[PDB]
Amino acid sequence: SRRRVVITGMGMLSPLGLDVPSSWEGILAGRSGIAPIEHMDLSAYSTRFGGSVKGFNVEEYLSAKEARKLDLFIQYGLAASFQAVRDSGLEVTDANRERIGVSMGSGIGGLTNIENNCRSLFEQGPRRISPFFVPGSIINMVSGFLSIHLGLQGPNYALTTAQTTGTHSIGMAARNIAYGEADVMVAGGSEMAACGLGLGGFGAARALSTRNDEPTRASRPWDRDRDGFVLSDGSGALVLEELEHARARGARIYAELVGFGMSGDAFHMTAPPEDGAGAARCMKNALRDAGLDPRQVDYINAHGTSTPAGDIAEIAAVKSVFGEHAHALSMSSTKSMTGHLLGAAGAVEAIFSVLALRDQVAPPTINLDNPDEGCDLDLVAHEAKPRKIDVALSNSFGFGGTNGTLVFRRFA
Amino acid sequence: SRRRVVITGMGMLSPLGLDVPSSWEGILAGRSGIAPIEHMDLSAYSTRFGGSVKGFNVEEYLSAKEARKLDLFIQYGLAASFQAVRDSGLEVTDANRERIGVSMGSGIGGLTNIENNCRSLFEQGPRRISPFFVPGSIINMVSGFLSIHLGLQGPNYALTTAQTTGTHSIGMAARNIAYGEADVMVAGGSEMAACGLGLGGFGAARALSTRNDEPTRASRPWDRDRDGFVLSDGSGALVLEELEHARARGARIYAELVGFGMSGDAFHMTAPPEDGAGAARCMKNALRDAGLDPRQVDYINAHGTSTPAGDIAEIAAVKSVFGEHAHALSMSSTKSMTGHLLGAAGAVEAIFSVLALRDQVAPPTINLDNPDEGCDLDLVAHEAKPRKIDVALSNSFGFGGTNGTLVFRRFA
Ligand SMILES: CCOC(=O)[C@@H](F)[C@H](O)c1cc(C)on1
Repeated sequence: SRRRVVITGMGMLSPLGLDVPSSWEGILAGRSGIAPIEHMDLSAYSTRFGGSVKGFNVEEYLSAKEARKLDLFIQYGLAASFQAVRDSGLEVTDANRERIGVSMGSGIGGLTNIENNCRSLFEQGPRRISPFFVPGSIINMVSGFLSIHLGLQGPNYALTTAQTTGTHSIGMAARNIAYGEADVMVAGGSEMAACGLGLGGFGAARALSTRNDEPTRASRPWDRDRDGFVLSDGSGALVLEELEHARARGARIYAELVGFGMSGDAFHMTAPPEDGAGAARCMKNALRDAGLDPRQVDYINAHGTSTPAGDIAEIAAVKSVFGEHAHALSMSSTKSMTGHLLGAAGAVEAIFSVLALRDQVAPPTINLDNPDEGCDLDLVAHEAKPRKIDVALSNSFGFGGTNGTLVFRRFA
Repeated sequence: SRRRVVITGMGMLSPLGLDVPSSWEGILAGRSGIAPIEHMDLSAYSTRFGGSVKGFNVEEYLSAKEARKLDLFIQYGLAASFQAVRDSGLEVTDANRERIGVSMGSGIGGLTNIENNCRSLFEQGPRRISPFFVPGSIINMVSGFLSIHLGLQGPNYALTTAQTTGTHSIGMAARNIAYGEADVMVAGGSEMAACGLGLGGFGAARALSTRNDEPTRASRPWDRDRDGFVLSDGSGALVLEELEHARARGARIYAELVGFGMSGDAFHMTAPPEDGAGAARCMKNALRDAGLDPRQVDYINAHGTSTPAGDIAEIAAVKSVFGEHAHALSMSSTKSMTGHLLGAAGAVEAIFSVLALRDQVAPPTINLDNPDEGCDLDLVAHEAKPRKIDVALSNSFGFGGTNGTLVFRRFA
């Protein structure tokens, strides 16, 4: 048997806002967070826009001295984690600190720092590399700094599964609680890949939208005029907690995490199979883990990246899994508004799936002006749809054919 | 209910050899794999040596066409993975491919490829970044490419917990099998951080030995004249398999994986506490997980990095956990010969711990000429020690205060 896992705290930085409620207000209003990237000469690049975090003040979280040691993606992950722990109301004590851990991940980690230290090495040589370069750029330092700051002695680790990172981080933290290795975990992901190397790396693969003239219309999942993903920055963190632990302290419970699925496509390094076979196995595994029939699903937060092959693969997977229920559920891509936060995508989308359950509303897929061939599901085009949602799924698909699915249920 | 996990296949690249048996022959002979680095001009660097893989032929494993796209850390992790799968004798079929997964991690991933693309960006422009830059550098692509080449459709992920990565990867993969999420996992880690950014970055932190004039004597764990770690490259992979699955197919079983522990120090971003409290908590978790009397432990493969603070913290932790039995067990650091493979250290050292069980021999700590104050255990100084080993423990400790311990025992 297995313990039950609930969500008692959430925290976020996104292109829509510097916390959860601001971001969520943007989501339900159909607002875009996408804009031309500032303070960077992107003349030579084929994409000049993305989803930046606007107005982030690290000194709300860290001293200027500790902030100078840490890449932006670590700053973002710590901001989301501190927000989530504050939101949970949890009091860390000597009686519980060995039972509270962290799994905050990243797909790409400290590209900005790597770029800046490369500049020093190439121009001046290795004596200009920062002493804090390695520990301030490695992906496990959100988990590391968080544990140090709050005195958390439970399982401490970090996943890096590309665009699936935030989903796998949350799912595996839920397993740690369900199987009694922890009572509380802070889990999610963070990303800041808007450097030359990030825009340039994805651009070299021709993976990005190049709709420079209308950045807010670039991210258009399932639209016939889509031309690749939009790169975005930010973080999401959830406090996962064992149910009896949450009830005993009078925690506010947002939702229950009832299932987690993983699978591998074993197909291609960057493209999914056209029929979404791996995404179908992953969703079936998550529903089996939850003891739910596909017909019980009400809302899917799609991966929905705005790539030709990815968006159509997801439609095929959902039709395969859900059969005569495939049109009854609502499925939307919040990446239509946020762009693609890579390893933080699954974290901010798990939060949006939990809020869909709290507020009984499916967020819109904006920009879905002309659904592509076979994209005939309820994709919540243009505007939020109030509806009944008892069960919400969140999907992530990543490079290497790595798949994750989370299943959330209303808690009463 | 929780299933038993055994080791059926192993594979390795190390500074001592291009496979497991050649590496283990070096270990038992007390041979150093450390030498001046040949691949680059390090005259401006404070450290000019390390543990390189010598004479690696990627065309024993991969087409030159595909090898050209992949960072060395991916090539190394695929080589070790292919070895381990072949060594296991497992045949991947439609009947079992959904039950076989992979968790190969890395501390730093494709830093050489990142540095080379950064050089292209800065000297030429973004149009010269490789289209393969992202999928050929990101940490999850050992798991991804292995899954694509062998058709593994089970859990597909990667950990990044700095110098703890390989141990965490093996333990979490064993929990996947224990809890029924998979029947087989390939797990371990790979690292190739020996580029200017890596040698420069660890150099800037003054973390590295600077014994340039005597490289084979630089790594000297618990020796009074130690002056930091030696950076080394390579990979370890193990095939983990559920016990009844292994028995059913008549697999050769090397040993049983009976315990796994994790803990966070919550102390310091890079420094271990002097008393080794987090390391002690981690070992105690692992011993309780394995259902053991601590007096059953016969052999410990230490982390043993050859840092002043790390080596003495590990003596303090072993004394705290084992009491008077601390004087009966044997403990050695194989990093005395291999150097520190960072995220691959825990993977190669898990393999050495399994072979200590197979061959009933404690590998030596070479270079231990003058044990430091309080370093008065059996540290197997200079020469391999044949002895009874029923239970072997492998420890790792990393940046962020992240700790892992694996417990292996003989299987009859
Ligand atoms: C392009 C993909 O880059 C990454 O994933 C980087 F973050 C790099 O792997 C890294 C550098 C350091 C130090 O730690 N990790």
